[PDB]
Amino acid sequence: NSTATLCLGHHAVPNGTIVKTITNDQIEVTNATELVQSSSTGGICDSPHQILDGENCTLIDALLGDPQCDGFQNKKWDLFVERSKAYSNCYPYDVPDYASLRSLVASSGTLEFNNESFNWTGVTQNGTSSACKRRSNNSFFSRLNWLTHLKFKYPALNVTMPNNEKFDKLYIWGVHHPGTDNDQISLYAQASGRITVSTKRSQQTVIPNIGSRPRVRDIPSRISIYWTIVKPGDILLINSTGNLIAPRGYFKIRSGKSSIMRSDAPIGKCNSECITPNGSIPNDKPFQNVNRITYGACPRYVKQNTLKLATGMRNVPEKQTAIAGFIENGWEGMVDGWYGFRHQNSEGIGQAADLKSTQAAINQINGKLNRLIGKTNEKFHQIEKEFSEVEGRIQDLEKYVEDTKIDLWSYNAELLVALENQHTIDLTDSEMNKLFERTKKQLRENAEDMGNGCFKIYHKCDNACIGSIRNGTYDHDVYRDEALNNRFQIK
Amino acid sequence: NSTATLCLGHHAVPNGTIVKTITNDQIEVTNATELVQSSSTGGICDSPHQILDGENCTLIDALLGDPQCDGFQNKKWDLFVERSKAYSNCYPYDVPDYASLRSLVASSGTLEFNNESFNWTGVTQNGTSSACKRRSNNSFFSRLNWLTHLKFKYPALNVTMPNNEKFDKLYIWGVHHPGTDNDQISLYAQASGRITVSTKRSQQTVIPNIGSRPRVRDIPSRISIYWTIVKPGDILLINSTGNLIAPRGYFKIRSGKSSIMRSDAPIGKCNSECITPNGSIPNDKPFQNVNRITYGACPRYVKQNTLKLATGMRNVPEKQTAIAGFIENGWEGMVDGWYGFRHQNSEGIGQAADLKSTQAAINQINGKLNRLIGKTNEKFHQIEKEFSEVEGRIQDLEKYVEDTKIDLWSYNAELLVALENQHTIDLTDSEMNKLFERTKKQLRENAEDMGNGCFKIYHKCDNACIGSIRNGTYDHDVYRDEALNNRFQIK
Amino acid sequence: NSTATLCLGHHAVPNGTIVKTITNDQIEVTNATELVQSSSTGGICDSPHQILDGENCTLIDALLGDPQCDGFQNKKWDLFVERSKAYSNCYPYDVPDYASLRSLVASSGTLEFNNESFNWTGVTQNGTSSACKRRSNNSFFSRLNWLTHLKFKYPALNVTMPNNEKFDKLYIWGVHHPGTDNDQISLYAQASGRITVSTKRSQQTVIPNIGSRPRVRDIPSRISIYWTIVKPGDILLINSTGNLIAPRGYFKIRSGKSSIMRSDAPIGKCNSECITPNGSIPNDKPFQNVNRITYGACPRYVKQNTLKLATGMRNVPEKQTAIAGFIENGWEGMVDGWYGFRHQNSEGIGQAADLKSTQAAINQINGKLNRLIGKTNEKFHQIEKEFSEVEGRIQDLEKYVEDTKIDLWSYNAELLVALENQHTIDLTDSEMNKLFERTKKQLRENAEDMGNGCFKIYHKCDNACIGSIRNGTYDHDVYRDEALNNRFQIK
Ligand SMILES: *[C@@H]1O[C@H](CO)[C@@H](O[C@@H]2O[C@H](CO)[C@@H](O[C@H]3O[C@H](CO)[C@@H](O)[C@H](O)[C@@H]3O)[C@H](O)[C@H]2NC(C)=O)[C@H](O)[C@H]1NC(C)=O
Ligand SMILES: *[C@@H]1O[C@H](CO)[C@@H](O[C@@H]2O[C@H](CO)[C@@H](O[C@H]3O[C@H](CO)[C@@H](O)[C@H](O)[C@@H]3O)[C@H](O)[C@H]2NC(C)=O)[C@H](O)[C@H]1NC(C)=O
Ligand SMILES: *[C@@H]1O[C@H](CO)[C@@H](O[C@@H]2O[C@H](CO)[C@@H](O[C@H]3O[C@H](CO)[C@@H](O)[C@H](O)[C@@H]3O)[C@H](O)[C@H]2NC(C)=O)[C@H](O)[C@H]1NC(C)=O
Ligand SMILES: *[C@@H]1O[C@H](CO)[C@@H](O[C@@H]2O[C@H](CO)[C@@H](O)[C@H](O)[C@H]2NC(C)=O)[C@H](O)[C@H]1NC(C)=O
Ligand SMILES: *[C@@H]1O[C@H](CO)[C@@H](O[C@@H]2O[C@H](CO)[C@@H](O)[C@H](O)[C@H]2NC(C)=O)[C@H](O)[C@H]1NC(C)=O
Ligand SMILES: *[C@@H]1O[C@H](CO)[C@@H](O[C@@H]2O[C@H](CO)[C@@H](O)[C@H](O)[C@H]2NC(C)=O)[C@H](O)[C@H]1NC(C)=O
Ligand SMILES: *[C@@H]1O[C@H](CO)[C@@H](O)[C@H](O)[C@H]1NC(C)=O
Ligand SMILES: *[C@@H]1O[C@H](CO)[C@@H](O)[C@H](O)[C@H]1NC(C)=O
Ligand SMILES: *[C@@H]1O[C@H](CO)[C@@H](O)[C@H](O)[C@H]1NC(C)=O
Ligand SMILES: *[C@@H]1O[C@H](CO)[C@@H](O)[C@H](O)[C@H]1NC(C)=O
Ligand SMILES: *[C@@H]1O[C@H](CO)[C@@H](O)[C@H](O)[C@H]1NC(C)=O
Ligand SMILES: *[C@@H]1O[C@H](CO)[C@@H](O)[C@H](O)[C@H]1NC(C)=O
Ligand SMILES: *[C@@H]1O[C@H](CO)[C@@H](O)[C@H](O)[C@H]1NC(C)=O
Ligand SMILES: *[C@@H]1O[C@H](CO)[C@@H](O)[C@H](O)[C@H]1NC(C)=O
Ligand SMILES: *[C@@H]1O[C@H](CO)[C@@H](O)[C@H](O)[C@H]1NC(C)=O
Ligand SMILES: *[C@@H]1O[C@H](CO)[C@@H](O)[C@H](O)[C@H]1NC(C)=O
Ligand SMILES: *[C@@H]1O[C@H](CO)[C@@H](O)[C@H](O)[C@H]1NC(C)=O
Ligand SMILES: *[C@@H]1O[C@H](CO)[C@@H](O)[C@H](O)[C@H]1NC(C)=O
Ligand SMILES: *[C@H]1O[C@H](CO)[C@@H](O)[C@H](O)[C@H]1NC(C)=O
Ligand SMILES: *[C@H]1O[C@H](CO)[C@@H](O)[C@H](O)[C@H]1NC(C)=O
Ligand SMILES: *[C@H]1O[C@H](CO)[C@@H](O)[C@H](O)[C@H]1NC(C)=O
Repeated sequence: NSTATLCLGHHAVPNGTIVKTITNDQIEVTNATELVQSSSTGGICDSPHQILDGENCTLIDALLGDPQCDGFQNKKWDLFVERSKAYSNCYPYDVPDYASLRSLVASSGTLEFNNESFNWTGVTQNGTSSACKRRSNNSFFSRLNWLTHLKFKYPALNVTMPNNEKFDKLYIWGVHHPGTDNDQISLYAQASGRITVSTKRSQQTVIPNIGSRPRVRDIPSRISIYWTIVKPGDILLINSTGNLIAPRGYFKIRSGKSSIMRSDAPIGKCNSECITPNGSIPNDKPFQNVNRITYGACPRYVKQNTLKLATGMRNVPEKQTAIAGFIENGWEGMVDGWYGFRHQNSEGIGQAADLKSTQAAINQINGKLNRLIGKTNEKFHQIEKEFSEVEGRIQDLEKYVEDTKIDLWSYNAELLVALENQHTIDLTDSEMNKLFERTKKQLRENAEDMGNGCFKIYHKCDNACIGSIRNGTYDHDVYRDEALNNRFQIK
Repeated sequence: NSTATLCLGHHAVPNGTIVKTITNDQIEVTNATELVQSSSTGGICDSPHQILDGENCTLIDALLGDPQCDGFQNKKWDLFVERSKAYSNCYPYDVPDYASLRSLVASSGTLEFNNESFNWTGVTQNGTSSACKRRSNNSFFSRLNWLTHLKFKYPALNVTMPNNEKFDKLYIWGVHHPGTDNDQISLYAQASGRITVSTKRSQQTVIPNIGSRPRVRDIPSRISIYWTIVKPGDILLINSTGNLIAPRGYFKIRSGKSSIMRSDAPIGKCNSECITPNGSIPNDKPFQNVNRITYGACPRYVKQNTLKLATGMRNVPEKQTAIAGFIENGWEGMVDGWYGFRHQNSEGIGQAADLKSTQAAINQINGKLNRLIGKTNEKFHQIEKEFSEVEGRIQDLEKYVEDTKIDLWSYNAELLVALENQHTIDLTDSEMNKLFERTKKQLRENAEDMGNGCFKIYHKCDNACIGSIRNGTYDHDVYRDEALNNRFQIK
Repeated sequence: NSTATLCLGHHAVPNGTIVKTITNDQIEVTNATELVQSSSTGGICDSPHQILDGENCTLIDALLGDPQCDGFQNKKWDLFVERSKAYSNCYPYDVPDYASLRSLVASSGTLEFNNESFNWTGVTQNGTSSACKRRSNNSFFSRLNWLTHLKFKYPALNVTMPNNEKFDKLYIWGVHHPGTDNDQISLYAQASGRITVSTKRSQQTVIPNIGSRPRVRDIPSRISIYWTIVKPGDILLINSTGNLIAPRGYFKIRSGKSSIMRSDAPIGKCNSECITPNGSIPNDKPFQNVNRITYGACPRYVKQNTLKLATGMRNVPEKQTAIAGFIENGWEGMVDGWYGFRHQNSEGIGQAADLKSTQAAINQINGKLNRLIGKTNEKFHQIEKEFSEVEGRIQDLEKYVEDTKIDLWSYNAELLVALENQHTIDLTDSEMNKLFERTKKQLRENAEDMGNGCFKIYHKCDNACIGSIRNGTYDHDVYRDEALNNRFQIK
């Protein structure tokens, strides 16, 4: 009657979410946000990276100049996309260390080609084949020059091309392995012999090996492809007596952020920074479980399919009914703040949100969101992470490196979220405790702690009086005489 | 006389253990558990993984079919164990990229072999040697076919074997390098010439090189071993004019969780999930310092030989003697709880454990144990981590990858244990503080804090009264008049 | 008048430093220390590691014995330093897998060479060239022996060298590729043919390839360099009919902590444990941003250029003026302690530092400094991390491994510093709170909390009385009657 009650409390919601902390495997909080990206739209967005869709062509087919790849001449990319349907449709070939040539062209990001005038005096140039049709005519790789005898002579070639440019030159060349001794003589006028391609700093010698291989598009012969990089001030020398598939010039070789990806995802007219083989993915979240193959500003790949970051305090049911405070009890009816006051006095029972404490909690949570959301880092050309052939040692190491990396990031992600969630529970608990302590200090000897998050105020404390406490302007001296008389009375 | 004392406290033990936290390099707690496995039984348990003990045979010798390895035909394994005593006892051979063939067969996990009928018309089959005895008779590798001239002719071989199966085929074949020109002619009727083994997608040409090597089991010649994998719908073509050591068929090549390990540990009849070269190790702990080479569900390798996880609160000696509470003081005599009450009243001096607070602490500690104990993850075929030969670049990278991984896990382990131990000290301190605070709130104006973890209760508080406080049913109003009179009296 | 005031507080400084914690991106503390080393002196200190400055010689040139490298014979190193100005000045050569031979010699750490007496009966030894002058005379690599015909005969060589030592032998040898058929005959009396160098466990066959390469120091021919390691109990066999560049003996091959580094930094007479290409760096700090290439006891490379570790409490401005305590308020005038007391009584206004709380904070901060400062770990030979040529697959993997490692350490560093800084703020806040709580408990019913970190003491409390509180010897009973009368009076 001659007293009032003031309770300190916090909000609660009817639909909380479970998160993990250091203390609890499962604790319900008022709200959380997902930190693992697990979906893609399923398309690769054509912006803001320059995409080159290989369609039916591998990068190596586009490099050599398979007729169906003619439209790729001189093009550049940030990301070359190779399709599973891609197929070769020219003379059958192989590339010793195919993976390396693919990688180095991919990383260079350009098919720019400059023709050069080699001196092929004494031989027939521009050999063609029915296995490599261009506009329904017998043809050959656009960037290569099939040399054969002239008037049944093939004089020894000893041909030079200096690099007088200020940039490196990439030369692609080949050796023809004929199916039979008959074809060797028919083509090069004499028995097969080695090809030597050299510079001041390197030498490569290749021996043609005559023999039938299983027919590919009806051809039992093969071309083996080689490459040579020539520095400024160095000189290419080509030395051969037959079987040379000659370069027509050089590719520019650049450095930058280009790569290549295997994917069947359609290319869309849209804008997304992070590309995976499954399609582009949003990069707001710090982690993702879509694909360990990525290009661009991407979330880091982890094994988890979900990691929930708490964005609110512990969610605690309201106890069924006298008003009561935060001790084992949240307030579902408090909707305009996270913390606040309930009172009972001469004028009724009321509630008010505390703005300061609410904002302190929200600001800290927004702070950690700002550290974690929209802060992905870019990666470009990396290592391959899926393999179509069995290879042993090198592949074992590539796979182990990647597995090692993923487990370490998955661990970091698990620990980070547990630590942050513990900190969020701690900081939100702390704001409640601080509010209660501040109030206790204001009240001095005029109130007692009832043990339920409420004070029994031992004087008449009307709406303005309660407001003075909430506003931090309550003068304990004004009421102390009244309060002491009420507290320390014999009953 | 007209008062009582109620002290809040916690247990202590005479034999505490030192752990590390974020705050302290060394702090004594009541109990701890070891998180680094540092011993092995010294034997490899034959369950639950399928173990194949190579005995005197390497995997490659068992593959080729060295007579002493005949018992291995067609066997499978999860883990092939190669012994240091193993030795070859057939024709001397080498394998270019031995490590890769070993790895790929190891990972495949099967020696299943299917014979095929190759057409070797025109040559003598089944050549043998005194260097490869089988049942005291001259013999040869079981899976290989040594072809030699027939009637002093060796017609050119051009032999095909299509893969019309729905699975890949692994072919193992070889080239014989004779010791002398005499042996070349004696065996193959003509001067040495290249061997070409091809498919639609690959080609391998090998040149026999005649010459003496140092004698091995009295043989100066050598066989070099090669392999070819043939896909469904592809075709093996073998083309040769001498020196061919032919396949008799193909190996199945499978994918799964198989590997190979070098170890001299005996195989025992027992059951253990984690295998190391030192023997099987228990996998209850999250870390281990036994060996960085592992197979199965294993603790992670770290450099530390011990990491102790606190499983109890700070251990604090009892001060020598009036009762006293937890302030700089533990209770060795409290044995039925971790926290509790001591009192002095009209009826004597008593102690009671507080079950709730004790269980809260124990449950949280059991929670972190459940996260850390018995939760190891499986790894299977990885990379090699010990090397018998000097190799340079590739080996440097294999070693660096592993060193990198171990240092990162060792760091994670060190930080994890420090963080968890800090949290355990914090949570156990917290339960003590909470118990004291709850009691303070119950007592209201009827008691004062004596500063030593005890309350001076300013009314007669008999055994039932004390029990009411411990049980949370104490009604402060019943005693308030008495208590206020005693507290606020002029003396 | 009949009362006193006692305030609890902590120091503040006029020049605080901003650090990052888990709670705050930016919080000012009284002091911090830098954990990332970002400068070098710019010189490589010649102590305590044994440094070998290659000057104009690569390690491989010093190994082969280019005349300008004669002074390097038989020398050892912990770190061989290769200079960008280095150049070859003998016969032009290449080394297939140059990187591996460089690495394995580097890691071995010795050029110790033992001559052996090979039986080269039937040929001319010690061939020389004007391209390799020694003391103005035609010469050749010191460790190699250029064999040519004798009286226009080159008999087949078949030469043996057993390893009867208890250590491994490293043999370096070569093949001469002549510029023309004329030179082949002039030098070796017959058409070129293979060289085979073998042991019981290995074989290497190399084919000389006649032809012009672009002239290097006027020479169109080349030597290709090979190596063979021979175990105890094994035997080297060299078999050749021309073009052999023979070994004169063997190199010791050792194991230990040696490496090689590319750097143009001058060598100084000074002592530093950590070497980078930029020069030696101090190793007090746990991290560094100078270079990811390191040798010795070095801080770990991270991407951050600064990480500041808090070494003091939150720095909080003093509020402008009655004395006041720590609530939103630090004391710039407290200079002999971190925490303490201010009082107002009958005898004036005074301040005293609290030694215990100050020392508790300082000891804990010194503890974490001792864990982090001067505790670097040693690494020696690793992998290469900069590349002068484009190579593809292997280089992609080397770069990815290193990028992976650096990002993981950079993450660990960021989290470590945030966690430690949070802990430092927490522990320093805690000492303040504990001091306030201890004081509150001493005062019992004789004082009230004014809400600003101060107590109103309700009795006359002169300088000695205040001292008794600070010293922990205050007897509340002495003053309780006076204090209760003053507190609970009607006004
Ligand atoms: C070595 O053996 C090879 C496999 O037996 C063989 O290749 C096969 O050659 C035949 C006959 O030339 C091809 O069959 C083709 O014959 C008719 C001719 O009218 C064509 O119109 C058809 O396209 C038909 O396919 C096979 O296609 C071919 N098989 C493979 C797997 O390539 C080689 O010719 C033999 N080598 C030598 C030098 O004789
Ligand atoms: C090239 O030189 C090789 C090493 O000198 C040589 O190998 C050696 O050959 C001898 C003689 O054949 C072997 O000695 C064996 O001789 C008796 C003959 O009754 C045997 O009963 C014994 O087993 C005895 O060991 C050596 O073992 C052998 N040494 C090595 C290291 O292999 C080659 O024969 C020479 N090559 C040519 C083509 O002549
Ligand atoms: C294959 O072609 C090569 C390049 O055209 C050629 O090498 C060049 O040879 C010429 C002439 O021998 C050298 O020129 C030198 O000639 C005078 C002779 O008095 C010297 O005094 C000078 O040093 C002058 O440089 C070139 O230096 C050389 N070019 C290169 C790039 O090496 C080969 O000789 C040809 N091979 C064959 C077998 O004929
Ligand atoms: C590299 O080119 C040279 C020519 O510049 C070739 O050498 C000639 O070879 C023919 C027969 O093949 C001989 O009749 C000539 O006498 C050689 N000329 C000279 C100047 O020596 C050489 O064969 C070529 N090498 C290769 C591997 O193709
Ligand atoms: C691959 O097989 C073919 C036969 O199918 C070999 O070619 C024959 O070689 C002999 C002499 O070696 C010649 O007399 C024949 O004229 C060739 N036959 C045909 C049909 O061309 C060939 O030598 C084999 N290749 C290898 C590398 O062993
Ligand atoms: C390895 O050495 C042997 C000699 O020990 C060489 O074999 C001789 O070769 C010549 C002609 O080159 C023949 O006239 C002899 O009959 C051979 N001697 C014997 C004992 O067989 C052989 O050529 C050498 N090999 C190489 C690759 O150089
Ligand atoms: C939950 O948290 C997120 C992140 O702060 C916020 O965007 C979202 O609106 C919140 N949801 C509710 C219902 O408050
Ligand atoms: C790719 O090849 C397929 C199959 O021949 C063909 O139908 C399609 O038109 C080709 N696409 C392009 C873009 O050339
Ligand atoms: C992405 O593709 C990979 C590889 O095919 C597949 O494992 C994964 O389920 C895909 N993820 C999504 C979200 O589509
Ligand atoms: C602010 O303080 C005044 C003065 O005591 C008080 O009457 C008023 O109700 C307060 N306003 C609030 C709590 O909104
Ligand atoms: C110490 O802790 C472990 C793990 O909880 C427990 O199994 C063991 O019994 C404890 N020892 C004692 C003496 O309490
Ligand atoms: C392995 O070889 C040794 C030495 O010859 C022999 O004593 C032993 O019986 C062999 N073991 C088996 C299982 O064949
Ligand atoms: C296991 O074997 C390794 C390699 O021989 C050795 O370094 C280590 O001491 C062994 N550990 C134990 C516990 O036996
Ligand atoms: C439980 O509460 C009752 C009622 O006050 C009390 O008398 C009794 O002793 C308590 N039991 C305990 C503490 O075991
Ligand atoms: C700041 O901290 C460092 C590390 O403890 C200490 O050496 C230095 O003297 C301190 N500076 C000041 C001004 O206290
Ligand atoms: C290194 O070579 C340069 C350029 O020829 C020369 O001037 C210098 O004397 C050489 N230095 C040494 C130490 O031989
Ligand atoms: C060290 O050298 C590297 C490579 O040249 C350079 O990136 C870096 O800026 C240098 N750092 C310092 C502190 O000199
Ligand atoms: C220590 O305690 C004594 C006894 O009460 C007190 O008078 C004295 O001032 C204290 N000394 C201090 C605080 O330095
Ligand atoms: C092929 O070479 C001929 C000369 O035989 C030349 O005229 C023509 O330009 C070449 N074809 C090209 C460049 O497409
Ligand atoms: C070896 O070939 C012969 C024919 O020369 C054949 O009869 C026999 O089965 C073969 N030996 C085997 C399969 O062990
Ligand atoms: C080169 O060989 C000759 C014999 O022709 C020998 O006398 C001399 O010692 C050798 N030169 C050396 C070892 O420098």
